Order: sequence, then C-alpha cells, then structure tokens
Amino acid sequence: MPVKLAQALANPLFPALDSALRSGRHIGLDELDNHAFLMDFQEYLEEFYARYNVELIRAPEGFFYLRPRSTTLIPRSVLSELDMMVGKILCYLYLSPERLANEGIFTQQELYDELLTLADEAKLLKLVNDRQKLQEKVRSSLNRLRRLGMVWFMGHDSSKFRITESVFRFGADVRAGDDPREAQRRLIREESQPD
Amino acid sequence: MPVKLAQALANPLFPALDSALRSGRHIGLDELDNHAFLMDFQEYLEEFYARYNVELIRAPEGFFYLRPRSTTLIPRSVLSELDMMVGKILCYLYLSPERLANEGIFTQQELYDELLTLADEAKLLKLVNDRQKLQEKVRSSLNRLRRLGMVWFMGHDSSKFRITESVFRFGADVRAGDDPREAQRRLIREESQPD
Repeated sequence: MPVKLAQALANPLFPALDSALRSGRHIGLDELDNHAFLMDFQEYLEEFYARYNVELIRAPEGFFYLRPRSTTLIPRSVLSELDMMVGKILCYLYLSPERLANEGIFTQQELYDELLTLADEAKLLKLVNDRQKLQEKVRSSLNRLRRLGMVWFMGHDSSKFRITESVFRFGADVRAGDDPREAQRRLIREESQPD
Repeated sequence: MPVKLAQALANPLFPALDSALRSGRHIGLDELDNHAFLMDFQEYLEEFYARYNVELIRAPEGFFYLRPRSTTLIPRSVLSELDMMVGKILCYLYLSPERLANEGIFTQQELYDELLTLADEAKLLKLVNDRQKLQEKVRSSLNRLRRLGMVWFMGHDSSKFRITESVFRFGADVRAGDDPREAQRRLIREESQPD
C-alpha cells in the first residue's frame, strides 16, 4: 500500500468515515472535515475501496458515496419504494427557487403537501394498507434518508430538516438550461443503495 | 500505523475477511487461510479494529469475531429470538457424543426433532402465528446462522449442514467436568450480534 493511503487510514477521521461510507452514507459539503478528507486522499481511497469491488464515486455536485459493483464484498441493500419517492420529492424541494434563500430548510409538513400533490394517487396509496399513517411512514423514510446523508435534522425531530446536495441522486437527467423541476415531476410518477 | 498491520491490510485476503468480520461472521478453523491470517496478525488487527470501538475477540475455542462496544462505529443488530434458539440447539447438537464421529454433520430434520423436544412448548409456539411454517422459519434461521459462520451447507440446500465450533457462542457456562448438555437443555428454556 502507498504511504499516504496509510496517512489516510491513520487519520482519526477514517474509522468513523469509513464506517459511514460502508453503510451507504453520502458525504456532502456540510461535513467539511470528512469532505475535505476525501478530497485530499480521493486518489488513494479509490484504490483502497476498489479492493472491496465497490467504487468511491464523487458525483458532479461534490458529494461522495460508495457504489457497489455486482461483485461487492460489502453486502448491499436497497431503499424501499416510499423512501425512493420521498428522496425524489426532497430533490424537487431542493430544485425550488427558494432553496438558496432558505438554505435547504423545509418542514415535514411541506414534504407532506408536496408529496400528495406531486405523486400519483393510485400508486402512493398502494404503499399503505391512512394519511396519519402515511405521515409516520414519511417520518420513517426521512430518518433513513438522514442516516444516508440526504437531510440533517434541525433539532431532535424530523419536523425541521435541511436538505443536502446529495439529494441529487434522486433527480432525473437534465441538460442545457432546461427546467429540472418538470423532469422531476414526471419522474415522481452494510451498503444501502438508493436504486 | 505499524508495518505489518500494513502487511495484513495489503494481503488479498483482508477485504473479504474484513467485510465478513464487520457483518458479524465468526471465523472458525474451517476457513484455514482466514483463520491462519487472523492468527499471525491478531495483535495488529486488534489495534486496528479497536479504532472502530469494536473488539476482535478470539473465544477459548479458537474462533474469531468482532464484538462491538456500546460506542461502536459499525452499526449493530441482533439475532431474533428464534435464531438464538436454533443456534442454542445447534450447540446442543455439537455437544452430542456422536459429533466427533459425524464431524458436526446434521440434518435439518434432526434439528426439527431436537427443537420440538428440547424447547418449551409454550414459548416456541408463540414465535409463530404451524409446524410446516416453523420448518421454513428454521430454514431461514439456518441461512442466517450460516452467514454468521455457525454452519456450513453440505450442498446447495439447508437440508444437510456441518456445525462449526463457533456455535459455542450459544452455550451456557460450564466448568470442571460437568456435562454441558444438561446446562444447555436448561438454557434452551453491519454487525449482527447473537445476544
């Protein structure tokens, strides 16, 4: 192994960040130490994690994550369909023109209201067996998406949260200067992966 | 970091064994390369894994595993109550006087029959909502206990399996030359931990 790959593994930040990565957490800018850590050693941690048949991926929006190949040595898991939907609406909220002024801060109530109007009524209701049950499930997905590094809790509660640039993993594909919000709306209808 | 801690992490065995360890798998004698690997570097891998607030523990019966402290950086999980019971009966089967001659090989049918006679009828039946349903749940626990390194599948099926010395983690405490089998019978009535 190279010398500064050893300097990375020797850093007091690595065991906490290595575990977070292996659990599927996305490391955005808001974790400056961990983010700057992966910036200076990106070339070396890529080789290290490549030995687990996973790829340390830096998305074009600056955030890091591990993406496992089919032959990963770290067991993989998937987000539920409701969790995928909530993340997709979290990114619609991130695409909103107020996001710069609000710093990505939204309420669980704002997420409820966008979720009911933006999502297809037929499919969303088949993700339960109502609406106050759907609230406690949305709160469950947001805790899962907080663990993955998609939101930060503003308080001890899921009621106020800041959305992270890592939410772009739930965003459709866009180019030129097309409005990504309509593309997001049509889209809305161990290693835990958001696929 | 020390030089031969680097020789361990550089070994082509480490990423597969490191992942298996972090998932809670118990490394017994039957994995000779991985076992001999942890034998020659035990002093150095202890220090390495101690930085995740987990303890690389070698039980008195030769097998290795990671045991997380309350402040572990690797997320922890527990076995179900039925999985704990199946493992406890797997060790009762391991304590049997035929085990040396059979090399730890038992059938899923042998595990069913010992499970019904050895376990308390009132509690075991409250682990379902019958007996062919309990068979497919026993098969599920054995697949989980195989992942943890408690048994090896003799074939592509759970029908024939070899029990590992790591099963002693489900065994009661014994000293002098007392029969451990009666102590086992009274006992019968990310990091996944068998607690």
